Amino acid sequence: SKRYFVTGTDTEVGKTVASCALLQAAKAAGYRTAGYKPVASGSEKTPEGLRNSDALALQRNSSLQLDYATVNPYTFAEPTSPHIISAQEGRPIESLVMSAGLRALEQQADWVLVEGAGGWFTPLSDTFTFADWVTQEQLPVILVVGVKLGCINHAMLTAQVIQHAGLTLAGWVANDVTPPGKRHAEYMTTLTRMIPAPLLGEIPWLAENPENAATGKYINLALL
Amino acid sequence: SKRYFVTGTDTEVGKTVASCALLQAAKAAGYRTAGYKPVASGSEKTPEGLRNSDALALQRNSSLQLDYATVNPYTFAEPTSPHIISAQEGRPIESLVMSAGLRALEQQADWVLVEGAGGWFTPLSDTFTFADWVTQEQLPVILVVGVKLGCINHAMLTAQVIQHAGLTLAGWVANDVTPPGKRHAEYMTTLTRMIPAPLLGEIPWLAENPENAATGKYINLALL
Ligand SMILES: Nc1ncnc2c1ncn2[C@@H]1O[C@H](COP(=O)(O)OP(=O)(O)OP(=O)(O)O)[C@@H](O)[C@H]1O
Ligand SMILES: Nc1ncnc2c1ncn2[C@@H]1O[C@H](COP(=O)(O)OP(=O)(O)OP(=O)(O)O)[C@@H](O)[C@H]1O
Ligand SMILES: C[C@H](N)[C@@H](N)CCCCCC(=O)O
Ligand SMILES: C[C@H](N)[C@@H](N)CCCCCC(=O)O
Ligand SMILES: [Mg+2]
Ligand SMILES: [Mg+2]
Repeated sequence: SKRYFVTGTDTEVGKTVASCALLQAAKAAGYRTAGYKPVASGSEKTPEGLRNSDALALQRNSSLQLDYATVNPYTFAEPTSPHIISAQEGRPIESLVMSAGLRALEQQADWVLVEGAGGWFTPLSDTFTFADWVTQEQLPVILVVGVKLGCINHAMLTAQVIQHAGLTLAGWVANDVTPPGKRHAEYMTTLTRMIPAPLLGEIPWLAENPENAATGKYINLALL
Repeated sequence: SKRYFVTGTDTEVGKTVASCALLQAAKAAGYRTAGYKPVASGSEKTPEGLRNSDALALQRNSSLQLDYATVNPYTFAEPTSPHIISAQEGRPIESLVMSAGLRALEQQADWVLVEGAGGWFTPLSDTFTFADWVTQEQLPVILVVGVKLGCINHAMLTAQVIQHAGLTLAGWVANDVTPPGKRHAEYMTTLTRMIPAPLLGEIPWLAENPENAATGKYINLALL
């Protein structure tokens, strides 16, 4: 079944918004979809335990009705690097558990999207990063680029490292994190030339609740 | 004579503030110093033409009295990627001119610091990036890390790419861009373990005019 890992040029660049757009587009194409956020930090308390907003957005945007834990096995309240809070709370993040969770979603979905945490190299322990897991799984990677000053360097750095790891950069998504700026078009042309992967689509600047905006239309799944 | 290229995990992470600290420390050590900002964007008009604040900070912090043009040959008013504004204004950025400017400073200084623009991969033309020039010059690189969420990934990405290019990562500087946060110490430990270069020093959060604060004391030049 189809599976993709979604990373970003940094934390807060739009991985979640783009992932929802990707999920909506797959559903529109006829796929039985599932979003997976194996490791999450920055979560709120609820009667059922801790709940992460990214995990909730991916869960809502999946065509299948999924249990929270199936979408997000590891939930930490504090919004910091996974490895720091995991060590402080004494709750190890295990590659095997993250991989088991992906297989579990594949029991019912034929199109799975995996959102990472932060950027490419976000640590999970003192000796293991998210990149290590993505490489282990041999997941094709989709790069979400928040269009802003500094994004060219970050996109280039991330694309080079992904390719070096022997992984496939399946595509990139341009996300308009802010209203139209002076050099928007020039940045889009530069990004298009430099990222060795197809531009899947561009998500407009959607001020109000973009996680729940109908954004699937901005993604051309046939380029993936 | 000694020469170092200063890059950062992104634009606006403190390359200029750290460069001033580095320059002050070298001067304290007895060196005849010179800061060099070959390419600059985001500049103000003056009676003498355009003037960039980074270039002005490096000029002020050099032990030698340097002419503005010697410090910054290429000055663009608009604060965007060098390649975009250079093309729009029809003023090509030439590797040869940038290299000639470095040699010119070396006529009088025995310790030269070169501040890049933006991050590692900032484009200078449609086919040439700053990284290309740094590689051509075989300059040892100092990585400035603005201590904040997302910096681990960026530091790791930049360090890997620099090493891959066959260049020497001479050291890194931790810059406190914001007041003390919850996981400061844990981030410093993670950064120290992961960056394959000596931590040269840490610049405290200095709210008021940090470019002109006495920061040389935070750098241990003997580790460089
Ligand atoms: N296209 C957009 N238009 C308007 N706002 C956006 C857009 N994309 C993202 N945002 C907003 O910017 C913020 C960051 O986006 P998002 O949560 O998707 O990023 P992220 O990369 O998933 O971050 P994290 O590393 O926490 O997983 C959010 O508040 C989001 O609502
Ligand atoms: N240690 C610090 N304490 C307080 N403020 C700081 C500190 N370092 C940097 N700043 C502020 O943060 C901003 C960015 O820093 P700086 O100009 O040194 O970054 P930069 O990486 O040189 O950016 P550019 O890519 O434009 O060259 C500036 O307004 C600066 O005054
Ligand atoms: C305006 C800004 N401070 C410039 N001096 C450097 C910006 C370069 C950004 C390049 C990129 O998008 O990676
Ligand atoms: C709190 C934040 N939104 C997290 N979900 C992801 C942050 C990871 C940052 C890791 C790093 O410093 O590179
Ligand atoms: Mg997210
Ligand atoms: Mg600067």
